[PDB]
Amino acid sequence: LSRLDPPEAEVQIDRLITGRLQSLQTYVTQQLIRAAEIRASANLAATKMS
Amino acid sequence: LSRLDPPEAEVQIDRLITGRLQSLQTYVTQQLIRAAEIRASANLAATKMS
Repeated sequence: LSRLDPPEAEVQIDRLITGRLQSLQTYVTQQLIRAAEIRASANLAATKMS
Repeated sequence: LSRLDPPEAEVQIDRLITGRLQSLQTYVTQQLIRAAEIRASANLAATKMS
């Protein structure tokens, strides 16, 4: 942004936005995968407690 | 690579790399989905054995 004019900057900005969107998507997806296998253990724990 | 010069080749190479990355992502994601439903059956099997 400092050493390039906006018509030149936006071409790279599109690329950086694409990459960072993709990496957030991957993180959140795997986070939903993990949540389920922890939930099943919490349910077994509550069963053993009861 | 054989019949095109590198400045021309790289434009297609970017496209092929994008497609193949996407297809590996899809395969590994569904593979983690399957693993969980097999794990639950393995746990029920161990319960029945015990």
